[PDB]
Amino acid sequence: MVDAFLGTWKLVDSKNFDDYMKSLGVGFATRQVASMTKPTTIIEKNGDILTLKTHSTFKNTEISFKLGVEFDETTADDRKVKSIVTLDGGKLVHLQKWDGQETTLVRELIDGKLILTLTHGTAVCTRTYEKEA
Ligand SMILES: CCCCCC/C=C\CCCCCCCC(=O)O
Repeated sequence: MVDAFLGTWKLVDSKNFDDYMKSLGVGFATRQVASMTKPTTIIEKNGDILTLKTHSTFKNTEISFKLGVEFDETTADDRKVKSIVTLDGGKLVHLQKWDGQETTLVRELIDGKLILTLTHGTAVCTRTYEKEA
């Protein structure tokens, strides 16, 4: 199920993150710092509650959720959203809704790497994470 996603992951590639942030209305100064930040993402489970931590030198976030149960979230860029995370096709799909807008954060495993695809508007960003021991 979710088990192969669990652990500590480090950013090792990023494509079109500025486009994604700009689509969300993130200001230039934040985008600038974010473009040079390499987060660590930690995914943990306790029974069927998942906790997803994102740690960096700039912004930190943490969310806890049950798969398939909506939760309130305040994102790194300070959007207050209604969220749900589900497994779909073996991918961990995180959908955020606010003001009639939506964005998806889709995680999948390819060759042992965690590929995060972020879509908002027409912007599609692909971030690659590798596992840490
Ligand atoms: C997490 C470090 C940079 C974040 C700075 C805030 C700017 C934009 C937030 C966009 C939504 C969250 C993106 C997460 C990207 C990721 O987990 O690699």
